[PDB]
Amino acid sequence: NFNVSLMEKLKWKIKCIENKFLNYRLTTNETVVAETEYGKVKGVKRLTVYDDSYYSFEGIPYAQPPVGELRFKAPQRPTPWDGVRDCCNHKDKSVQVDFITGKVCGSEDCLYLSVYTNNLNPETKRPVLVYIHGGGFIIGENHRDMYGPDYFIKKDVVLINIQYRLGALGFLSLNSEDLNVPGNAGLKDQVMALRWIKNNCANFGGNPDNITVFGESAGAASTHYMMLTEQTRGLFHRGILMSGNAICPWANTQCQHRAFTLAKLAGYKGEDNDKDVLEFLMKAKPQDLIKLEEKVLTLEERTNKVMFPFGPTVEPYQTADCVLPKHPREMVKTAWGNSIPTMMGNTSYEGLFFTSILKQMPLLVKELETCVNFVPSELADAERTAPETLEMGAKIKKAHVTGETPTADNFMDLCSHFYFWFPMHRLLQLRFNHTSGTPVYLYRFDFDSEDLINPYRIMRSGRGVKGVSHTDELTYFFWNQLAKRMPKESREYKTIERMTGIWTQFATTGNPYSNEIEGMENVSWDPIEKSDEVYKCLNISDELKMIDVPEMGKIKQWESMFEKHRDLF
Repeated sequence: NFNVSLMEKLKWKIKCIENKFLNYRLTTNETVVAETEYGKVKGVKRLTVYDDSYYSFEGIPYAQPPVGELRFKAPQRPTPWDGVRDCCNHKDKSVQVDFITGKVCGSEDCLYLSVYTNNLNPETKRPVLVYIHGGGFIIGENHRDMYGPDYFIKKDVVLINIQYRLGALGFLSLNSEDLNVPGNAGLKDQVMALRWIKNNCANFGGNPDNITVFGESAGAASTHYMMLTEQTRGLFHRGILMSGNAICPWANTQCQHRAFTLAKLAGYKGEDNDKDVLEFLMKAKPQDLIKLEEKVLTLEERTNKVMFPFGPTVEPYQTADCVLPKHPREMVKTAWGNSIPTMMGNTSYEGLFFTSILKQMPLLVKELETCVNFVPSELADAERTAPETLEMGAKIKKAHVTGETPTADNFMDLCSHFYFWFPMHRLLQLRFNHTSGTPVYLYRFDFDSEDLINPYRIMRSGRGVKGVSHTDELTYFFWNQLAKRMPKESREYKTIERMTGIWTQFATTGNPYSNEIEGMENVSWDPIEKSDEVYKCLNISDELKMIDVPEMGKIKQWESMFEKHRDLF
């Protein structure tokens, strides 16, 4: 659906080539060996364009390769090895459609994590930051051409980037208990990765009693799931949810009937029987399955804003490794993670991400005539024609439609709320009713540049588009192959320092404020309180300023849809 131009596909190909050379220039001859529970790993010292250095261990397995009869199943612990495992190169990413070339890439053998640090033997054990990548549960990787640790390793932390199964391979779900495919395999991968980290971070200079998990978009929903599930109780100590959480409408789906659909797409002939469907899918070539996934959702499902066919789901029966036994809103009520310091935030124009989609499908803007398609599914009737549904839609329309007829920008603004701000609000309010009183801080990422970018901008055809879109903040956390060395006085460089600085500060203390961070001098960053009528956030632009969340007025209008159904809010 996001279709990259020929011109950009070519610029990408040359960038990939140029990056092979840069990566070579930045690899040193110093290798090093570290211990793990499962055996020795050999890493390599790497340099950055800022002339910093760090130790790099990639391709550390945290589970058995989920191949053969392990396909679709929960991850199994990895087998120990004698000798030295080479971790001087990255492994394959999870099978997925390449977000730029449109071809399938990756491998089923993808359950790896990577560990980075500027010092393997620090005087004191360091905060460990664990990044879970986004990508709608269908794309993404921990490759350094996408998520390089180059900025974070300026700081005295251990940074770990994990992979997890994506798409149908990670999120197939079948009702039949005998089959042992309850769903959420990809989240169970994350759980098993977190367990490896808890039990191994000390070997890399990390403090197992100060672990922070963070992620953006699907990675933020993942981080939230990791804070909700009983499987991980007490495993880590801070969470950061960047542009997403588990109660976002895109973050979960009841996809139990879609395995049959995928099989039928792939040529299955027979009855809709879980067992027969599974055995067909078990023998299919993985790339074939992943290639067809885009065709799974029905017209009605897409109209109703179901975004992905396979994703996190409520597991239909309980198993020892069950991650999601109930709907996430119900899980919030009991979540161990409600009681750890938490930071959440969004960009200042999230929905700008949809620019190119509106270009391809301009009729989409007509949905704002009544806005019924954006009424939360729990409240809307099946056909979205009921008088109450039109009334709800009218509330949304008044919040976002500027003039007599809706515009593209109106649609994109509405999207920021539907997909991000409203679920953030619902989460905060729900959590406030079930927490030990531990602090939540909000940020709003509001720094716009075209001088330094990341690959999502190419994926969304957002080159030269002004405004701070979904994903734009990643540029200031992670090196990627489109980046370049910025002057220390550049606003971009300062923003990298600020973002990695605040994240590291929060990781260390559970409080994101520090007067040691340039620009944070007249800043008093207080956490949100249950009694607060209006949220305050740290707005991050060229300056750091505490403000009332500008989106609050609209958020309350969305909330008003639930006036006669408060139990569902």
